[PDB]
Amino acid sequence: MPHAFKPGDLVFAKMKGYPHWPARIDDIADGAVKPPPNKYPIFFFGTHETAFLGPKDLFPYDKSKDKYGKPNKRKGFNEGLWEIQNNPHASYS
Repeated sequence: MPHAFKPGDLVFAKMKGYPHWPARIDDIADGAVKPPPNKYPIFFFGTHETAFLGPKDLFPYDKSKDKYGKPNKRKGFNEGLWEIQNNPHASYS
């Protein structure tokens, strides 16, 4: 059975107006800005941008890659597919 999300979990994450995007739940580094309540810091592969999302926008990677894990025209998307499949826990800073 599922647990709550924790840092390191891999997902496709959904923002209004973008397709479901390869992403991970980030840690919050010592001293770094914290998210709001009930939200997680989402690092988006490819773009390397962060946003704060709640679980309704987070689709676990193993379950959803058959559907969402396909090439896309948007900037950073296909780079993001490589990262999530090949080195999802690297430093991309």
